[PDB]
Amino acid sequence: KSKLPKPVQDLIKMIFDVESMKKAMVEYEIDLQKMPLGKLSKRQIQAAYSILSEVQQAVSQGSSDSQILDLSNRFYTLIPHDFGMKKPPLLNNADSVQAKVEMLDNLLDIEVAYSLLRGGSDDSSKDPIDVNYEKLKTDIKVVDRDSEEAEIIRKYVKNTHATTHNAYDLEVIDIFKIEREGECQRYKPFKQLHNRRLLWHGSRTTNFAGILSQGLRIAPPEAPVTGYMFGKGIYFADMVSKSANYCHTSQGDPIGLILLGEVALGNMYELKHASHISKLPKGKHSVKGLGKTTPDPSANISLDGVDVPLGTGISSGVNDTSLLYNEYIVYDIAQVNLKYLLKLKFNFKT
Ligand SMILES: O=c1[nH]c(=O)n(CCCCN2CC=C(c3ccccc3)CC2)c2cccc(F)c12
Repeated sequence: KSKLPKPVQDLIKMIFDVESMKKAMVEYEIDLQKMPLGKLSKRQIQAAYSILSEVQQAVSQGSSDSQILDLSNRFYTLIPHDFGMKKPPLLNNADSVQAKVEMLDNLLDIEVAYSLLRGGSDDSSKDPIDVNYEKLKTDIKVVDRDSEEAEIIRKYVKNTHATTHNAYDLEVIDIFKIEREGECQRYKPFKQLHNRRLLWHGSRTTNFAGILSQGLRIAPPEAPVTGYMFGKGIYFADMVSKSANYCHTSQGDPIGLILLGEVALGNMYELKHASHISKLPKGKHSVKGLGKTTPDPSANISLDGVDVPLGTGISSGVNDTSLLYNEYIVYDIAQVNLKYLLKLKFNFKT
């Protein structure tokens, strides 16, 4: 087998884990002995993103009441749900509309995972951890633990474990450093941008087969602008936990992968409520959703010209808002580059 460090091999295994993939599919409500995860077409996946949008011209301009439901079963025709039986959410509603635009986000990254594990390995004369790892086009060094740099990480995780969702508690198992090919280069533009940060990205595990081969991405050319709080960028927290709930770690799979990304923020569009932008106005390089908890400015490490806000959860002064923690959003893919991965046990509670 691979000379690959054992944390790496094992990490390959969990992100290329097909069973898992259906697990998540079922967690949306998918009917898999209707539509199986060989069939998941990027084809169908984007044809239904468009159906989510037409339902929001519709619902946001009053509309033919009956068509709203036609658009709804159109949707359901296209993505089989094991409903199974209750009564299905008929898409007159901004709420279940993004409920479903989250699902499709995941089927995207899941199709990238699933289609990925049918390229190269019928081998053998390279082996199975080995083939998956190369098709990541990424290099995954094991960060060495008792060293200062793993400790800054864990200090980050620590101080930014939130003030409210302190039930689970967190714990770090492996610190992977990461290089995807070429994204040093594409990021070069933003290399010297002002105002530049280490922030968090949690995702389900079943997504990181696709985050490693494509980086984080902006949403499809068809995905509702209205499906995302801040329209169609890429999303980051400073608080470890605002991101860490996004992996969807239960008691029956409490291991989570979180990213650390360097992100070229510049001048932040400050915003307390939602804002369905496509478009960032001139003079503005990022958005900042304003939270009532910031990490403590009294603590703000800056290594390599990037800031790192490993600061305990302090009240900002901002009560006026729909967000409890900050978020950051960028509208160009190159405006971020991935630095670390973390393997995390979500250690639940009593
Ligand atoms: O760490 C975080 N991770 C997240 O997942 N979200 C939720 C928002 C994600 C919105 N998406 C944008 C569209 C996606 C996509 C998927 C595949 C292909 C193209 C786009 C994926 C995800 C976050 C939201 C706020 C603060 C955060 F820290 C996160």
